[PDB]
Amino acid sequence: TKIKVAIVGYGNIGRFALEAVQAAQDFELVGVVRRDINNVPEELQNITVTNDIKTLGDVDVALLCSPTRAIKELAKSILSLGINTVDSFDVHSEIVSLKTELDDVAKKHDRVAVISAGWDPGSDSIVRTLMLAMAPKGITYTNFGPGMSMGHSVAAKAIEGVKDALSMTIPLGTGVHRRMVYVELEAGANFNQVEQAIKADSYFSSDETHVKQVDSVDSLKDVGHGVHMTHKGVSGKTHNQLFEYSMRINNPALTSQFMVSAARASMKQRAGAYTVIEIPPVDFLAGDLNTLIAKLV
Amino acid sequence: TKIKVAIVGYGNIGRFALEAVQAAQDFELVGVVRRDINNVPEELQNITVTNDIKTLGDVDVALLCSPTRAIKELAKSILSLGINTVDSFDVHSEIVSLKTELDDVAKKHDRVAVISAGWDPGSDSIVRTLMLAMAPKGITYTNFGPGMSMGHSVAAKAIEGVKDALSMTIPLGTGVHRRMVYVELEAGANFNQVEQAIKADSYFSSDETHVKQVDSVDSLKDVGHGVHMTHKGVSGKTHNQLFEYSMRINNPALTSQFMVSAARASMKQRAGAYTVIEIPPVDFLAGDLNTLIAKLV
Amino acid sequence: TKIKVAIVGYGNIGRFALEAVQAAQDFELVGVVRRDINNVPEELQNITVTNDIKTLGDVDVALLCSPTRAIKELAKSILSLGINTVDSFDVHSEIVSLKTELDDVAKKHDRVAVISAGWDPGSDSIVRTLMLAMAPKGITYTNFGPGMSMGHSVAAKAIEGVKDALSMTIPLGTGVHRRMVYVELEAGANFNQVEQAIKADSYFSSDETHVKQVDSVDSLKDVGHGVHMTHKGVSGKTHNQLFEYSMRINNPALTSQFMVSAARASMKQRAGAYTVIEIPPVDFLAGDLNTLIAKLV
Amino acid sequence: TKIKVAIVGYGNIGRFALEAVQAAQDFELVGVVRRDINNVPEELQNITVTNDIKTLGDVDVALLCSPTRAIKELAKSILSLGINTVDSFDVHSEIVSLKTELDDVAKKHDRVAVISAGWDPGSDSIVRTLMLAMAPKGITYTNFGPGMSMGHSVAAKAIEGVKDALSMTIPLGTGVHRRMVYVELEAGANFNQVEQAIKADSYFSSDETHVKQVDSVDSLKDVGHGVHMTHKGVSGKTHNQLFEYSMRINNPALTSQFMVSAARASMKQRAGAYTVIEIPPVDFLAGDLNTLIAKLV
Amino acid sequence: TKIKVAIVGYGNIGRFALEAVQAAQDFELVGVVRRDINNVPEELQNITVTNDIKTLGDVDVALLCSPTRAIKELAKSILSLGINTVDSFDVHSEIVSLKTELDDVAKKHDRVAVISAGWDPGSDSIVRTLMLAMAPKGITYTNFGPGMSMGHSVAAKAIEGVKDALSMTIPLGTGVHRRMVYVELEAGANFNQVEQAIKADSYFSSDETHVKQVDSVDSLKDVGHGVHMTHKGVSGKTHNQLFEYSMRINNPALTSQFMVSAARASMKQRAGAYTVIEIPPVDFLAGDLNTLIAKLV
Amino acid sequence: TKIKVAIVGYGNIGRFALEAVQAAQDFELVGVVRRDINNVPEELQNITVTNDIKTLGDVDVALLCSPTRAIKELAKSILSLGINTVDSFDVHSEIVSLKTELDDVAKKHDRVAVISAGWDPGSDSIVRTLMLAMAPKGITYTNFGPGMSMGHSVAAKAIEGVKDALSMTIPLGTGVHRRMVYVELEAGANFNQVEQAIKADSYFSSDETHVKQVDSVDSLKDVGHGVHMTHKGVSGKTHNQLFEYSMRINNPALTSQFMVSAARASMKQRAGAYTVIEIPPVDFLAGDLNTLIAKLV
Repeated sequence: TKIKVAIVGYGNIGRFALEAVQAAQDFELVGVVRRDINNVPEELQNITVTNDIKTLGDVDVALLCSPTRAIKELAKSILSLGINTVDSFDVHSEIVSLKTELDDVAKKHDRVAVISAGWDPGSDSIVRTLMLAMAPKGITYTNFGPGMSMGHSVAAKAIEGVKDALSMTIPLGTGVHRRMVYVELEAGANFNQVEQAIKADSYFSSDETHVKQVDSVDSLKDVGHGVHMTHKGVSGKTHNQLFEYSMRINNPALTSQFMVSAARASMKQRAGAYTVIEIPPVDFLAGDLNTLIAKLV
Repeated sequence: TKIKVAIVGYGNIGRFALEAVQAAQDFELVGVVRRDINNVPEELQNITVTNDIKTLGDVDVALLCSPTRAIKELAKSILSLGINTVDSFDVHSEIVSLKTELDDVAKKHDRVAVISAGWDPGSDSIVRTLMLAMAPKGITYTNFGPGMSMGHSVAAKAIEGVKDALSMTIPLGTGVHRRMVYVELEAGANFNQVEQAIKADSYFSSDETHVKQVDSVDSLKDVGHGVHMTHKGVSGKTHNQLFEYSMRINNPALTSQFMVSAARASMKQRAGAYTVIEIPPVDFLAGDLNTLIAKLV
Repeated sequence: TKIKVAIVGYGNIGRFALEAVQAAQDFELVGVVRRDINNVPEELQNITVTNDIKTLGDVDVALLCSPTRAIKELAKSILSLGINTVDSFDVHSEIVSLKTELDDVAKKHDRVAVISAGWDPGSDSIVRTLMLAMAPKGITYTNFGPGMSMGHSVAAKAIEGVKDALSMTIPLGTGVHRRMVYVELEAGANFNQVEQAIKADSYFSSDETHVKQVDSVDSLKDVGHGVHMTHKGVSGKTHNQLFEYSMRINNPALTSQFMVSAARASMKQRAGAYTVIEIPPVDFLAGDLNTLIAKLV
Repeated sequence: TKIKVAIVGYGNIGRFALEAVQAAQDFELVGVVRRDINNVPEELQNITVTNDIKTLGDVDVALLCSPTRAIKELAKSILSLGINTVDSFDVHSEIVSLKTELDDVAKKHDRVAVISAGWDPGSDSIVRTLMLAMAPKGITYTNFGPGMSMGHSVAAKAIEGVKDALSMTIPLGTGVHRRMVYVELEAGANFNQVEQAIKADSYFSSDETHVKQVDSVDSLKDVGHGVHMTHKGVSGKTHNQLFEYSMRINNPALTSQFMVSAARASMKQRAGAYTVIEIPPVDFLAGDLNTLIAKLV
Repeated sequence: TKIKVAIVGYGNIGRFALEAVQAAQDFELVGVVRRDINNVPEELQNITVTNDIKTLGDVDVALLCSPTRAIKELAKSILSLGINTVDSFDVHSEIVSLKTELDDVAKKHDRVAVISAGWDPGSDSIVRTLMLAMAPKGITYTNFGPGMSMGHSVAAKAIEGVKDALSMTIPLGTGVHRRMVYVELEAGANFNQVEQAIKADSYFSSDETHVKQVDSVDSLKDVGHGVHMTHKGVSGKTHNQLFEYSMRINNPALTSQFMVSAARASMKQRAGAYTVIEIPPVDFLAGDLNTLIAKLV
Repeated sequence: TKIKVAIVGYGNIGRFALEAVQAAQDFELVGVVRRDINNVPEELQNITVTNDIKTLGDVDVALLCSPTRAIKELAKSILSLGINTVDSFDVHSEIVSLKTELDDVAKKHDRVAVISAGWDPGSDSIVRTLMLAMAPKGITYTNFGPGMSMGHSVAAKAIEGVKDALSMTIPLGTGVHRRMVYVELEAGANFNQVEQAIKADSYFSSDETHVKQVDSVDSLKDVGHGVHMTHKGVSGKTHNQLFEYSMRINNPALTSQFMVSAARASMKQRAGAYTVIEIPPVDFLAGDLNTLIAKLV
């Protein structure tokens, strides 16, 4: 009766995925799959680590904790072995494509793929859906942070004169963002050139961007993040319906936990690929349906 | 292709249900069913009003806008004619019973019943479910108001010395409520007897309750309401995950609009009875799946 | 004893003015005056609609619900028939002119004109006045929205490549505004030309302006609006006196309701033209002076 | 052209009244009237201090800064000398009586009395009036503090075992108040007797009351105060209109400043007695009408 | 140059103390001291664990992570071996006693004891001190939670009919607390007896207390906590100075981290015992004095 | 036993310093030192005013209330007479220099200098220090205002066409500031030249700057100010620790009061110069150590 889960990849969300699986009484961790099996941090000392998911035996579902660019090929491979897949694929514009690619393969092998099951895309996606169900006309805004942006950190690091970089995302409302960029300069680089180059880069040129030089970028890092979603709109013909959702959260802890909840849900769907807005919300939860209904509805 | 809807009952939510149906391009109002067809307010002048749903022809789904005590018998009758039912049945402790009673009948007649599809139970139920999917351990609180409580207004009206009454629900946090009761006294009643009797009544004795005498209770009435839900808990093994949902809304406008969204969803489920936490959230929405996914996920 | 009111014009605020008049027990609706009497929406089926105010008989006061540019000529004409006028004339820089023009005419015909009696100008004007009465030195800021700006919507619609447009006003504090513009493009228009042209237009060039392309501008529309006023200043010689006023409101509902309250006040003033800061606030209210004083002061 | 003002009484608001008069360019301080002329604090060294208002010559208006119980007799006496009166008479239930008593006398001597012109009653009274003008149906709440309550401090001091006392008013919403009472005990008094007696006293028995013993009550004193007013109600037939007013203020500084603004207004009214909701708000302000209209409306 | 630290006791704060020591580059963990050395959780696999601090060699300072009742005897013993002590001793009324007991012993052995170095007592104590330095007159309130209270959980567990219990502390302002108690009942216990007994117990009888029965108390547990401190008072002779401090934090993570900061500070004081308000704040920090001054002041 | 204090300089903070000294029971004002002894405002009528500190006899400590540029030379002179010095020297980048210059001189003459003891630098500096003690990794932001900036007012006044100017500092979060500049134009100056010149000046070119023309700049002035500090970071290895500090305060009242608290602390330090993060916080307070510990810790 226990849901047998493999963790594929072990980035930041990998360690938190392990924690989420161990905490879930209804899940059995059958092991971790990574390219370098000899890098073993403290928490993987007593955990089966392989470079081939087949060595873990019977596996119901795989949490894909791999880089964005690897998710598609990785999910097809694991669906093709008759294992379910959950990912947190974060590229909004490409989610419809990923769904159709994986739907073909999931259906051929009678398995379920749940895609883009982080907090955004993921949880937040369900809240945005609920807001249109409550008031279909009007405007929704999603406001991120304060939190780190990996994408923007990389983009700033990859400029001439920048040894290391940290980009913070700051919410200014109505989906508008301020970017606070902290840079370690390469010995002998010119600050004003680096600053102008970061501000002019395609990742930053749309947005109010500030750049400050620092000694250590690492001591600024915190995986705390957050969201403030607003909806102002019309229920039927009644205007000025106001809805708001906020959270102050640990980024990878939430991403990994929602992926585990999605993996649980994956076991109760007809073969195919699904965004989290296509899953009944109660399917994300452990326990007896009627106890859950009595507690929640 | 248009979803053909009948409104059964026409209380407060009835008028707002009519507005929600008219506003929905994908819905066709095939008429209103009520016991007194000769009470016709301005908005029902050009609307078909019958005392028998059979006279409305082909009807896909019925919005049950009737008193709580009538919902069960009413839903079985309409499911038995081969029509779907949506209600906002608001008695939390009885939802599991209602679901099983209606599931039998819905399945015999190959129809769908969506029950308890207001904002609480309803929308709020989905948010509470999402909070356990994001952080299964910890505490959720649901804080109502300020808004009118019909139940508590009735309970106070039904006491000796009280001509009319209005009970306000005031949120004090962690699910604790203050009740502000405004009373019109019957000519010659004793205030302090009425006050003590209201405070001692079973509907008020658990709660901080204040009673003030007024001339006109009607001029205090406003159908505005609201909720503040909090969840503080654990994602995997990471503590102090903080989530919050708020809305300031028109009560019947939201209740009726969510019922219309639920009616839309009813057309896409396998025969049976469902709480709204058992429906994929995107099924509540009008439009092309892939356009919705691109917009929301 | 009942205040006999005509509604002249029937734009957006027209429908809400009708609602406000019907709700007021001390007001009798003697009819609606409009240029096209054959456009009759559901709510005007049983309402007298004429193109000549003289056909409505004895009329104490007219609510001018007409375009800004028409208000002056319209008010002089109706004052000249011996009827009071209330408008929500919204051009701040021209209010002193309008007052003097109408004061001449109101005094000749022994009638009262109340001008600029919306929420801004209107209600907000009284709050700004009270803030100087409480602390004459210091700074007041008035922060609008989120809400639709008709002026800015029109200005964006009236550009090459723009089929339809919606401009949102977003408050950023200290009277500074962000403008979120949503555009429907004419078949074959170039987005980046339209975007730059909107941002460079005189209505938007002072302000942080964002432009997004959409399918349907209508589904974003909501007549919800709001204000946050701050005053920080000196009472006598005591500094750091902090005052704040907020509202989240239905825009036309409030505008029309304040106009009805102003019409009530118009019946108790000496002949002339008045801004709402020149009227005793209690004159806006129905009821017995002493009951009102006991309730409010 | 300068408004000639006498200050009668010199309690706490007396010192602040002097500051407000000196700061107002349009006011000339013609002196201070008090029973003990030989108690002269630093600020009254160069100020004319008399026990008879007649010695101050031509006086347009008197600020009555005397105890509540003295205001009525004091105002009649000064109106009878042909001088205007402003007070901050704070007993809400008695304001209609005070108005009629003073109206008789003000009219006989062709003078103006403005009564109950503090912040509550006073400023707050105008905001409550405006809220009914904007939305006549619904509920208003006025929430005080945190701030000192003189009434409640006295009531606690006047109990057996209490040398000195300070009562704080704490807002809990919907007009419900918590009272934090700090007591200095008389040498040899029993705490639990004093505590129960304070909690059972008529001034405290309606309200959640806490009592803590302290060494020095004086070091806790701060004349900071505040208000949060809410209105939730109906504009015309549109529900869930939300309005809010807040201030964090110096109590006597605001009381005295509003009294000076009221004194300015007193010079522009027809003979009689007035609450501040019966005065046009612009009459409270110094300057040219048209400059004020351009700035405020 | 590295500060050599032993962890004595390994309760909840023990695990977090280990994390805080490992994270600090200027600290060297020389081991953990506990009574049961054979209970070894995952994180202590490669950590020296002894029942005698002498086996750890040269130790500069000991973090006392032991029960409250053990701290005094434990600190004297370790000071007597020529090692510094830091504790988070949480009994406010006994801190002056603990300081004098440890001051004698610290001075005899030329060592430093820092006591009551959690967040309250601890960090919060410094903020309360700063508030009197900024405004010596007025009132400070410290508002805890929402968070778990170990003291109150124990007190409720230790009642007849209660298998397990969790007490939540809820802030209601001005230092007033609501207690939400969740109980697992012993097979066959009577709820209403248990409820009344918890509410009447000395730990709960002063406070608004609610009791709810649950299946699993463990799934409600979260070590998140928080504080809201307010100060309203006088700077010199200027009233209504408003100060506020908030945090939403992991309870043991903060307690343990402040203890590590205090241990760092302990190395720079003259022999004796100290509360954290007797230590220069910069002594809590790693780094070069002048770099810290440039960054912070 | 009374701390004997001289006030040197009498700018804005001078008057408030006098108030703070008079209010402190443990301080004796031995006089005021200023260049112009014949400018004597109301409050200095009975106060000894000299141009030579030696005439005031035995003085323990001097509050330097002089311009920034004068503080260094002034402090050396007064330390050299065997008197302690407190200043609020506000140039952050130069604090390490000032400390070393004054440390030499303070040590030669066996006296104490406390520097940069306002609210920023000063109080805020201690809060920023505490935030690193609680969570050493992460980001702190300090957000100022709304309040007047003297520096920015001067910079705008000192431009061609500007008779007078007031610059307001507005917090936009993450240490980013908006500047609202109000200008009185010299008879015949061109607004658009003045506006562009202010916006291009080095004091404003980094920041969002708005310029409005006004009649009287003086009537906008208020010495109210404020701060919002945030810290988001890591306690040990636990992320998303959230800390916040706010105040709404009278600027000079707080600056002067903290300087008096610092002067008190100066009497208990070993000879030298100190920033306020190098002083034990309890040394800022009057009273018995053990009473303070019992009250605060």
